[PDB]
Amino acid sequence: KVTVVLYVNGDEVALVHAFMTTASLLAKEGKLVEKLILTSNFTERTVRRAFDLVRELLPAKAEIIDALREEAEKYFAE
Repeated sequence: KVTVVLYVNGDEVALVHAFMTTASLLAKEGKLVEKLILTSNFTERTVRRAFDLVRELLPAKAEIIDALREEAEKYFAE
């Protein structure tokens, strides 16, 4: 169980690409994240909507994407 700090430049595209590469990287190592810290220029809403597209475009990792999305919502809940 790991706590991940993620920085993503750019816009919603870079955040969507970074979530896929993260979820696929976590799936290979079998490592699970207990807390996600997201540092970037996007609102809480754009982060949630990004996560939705990650689940749609990468359904084989949808279980990891949903777990990371809850932690991002809980992180942005401060």
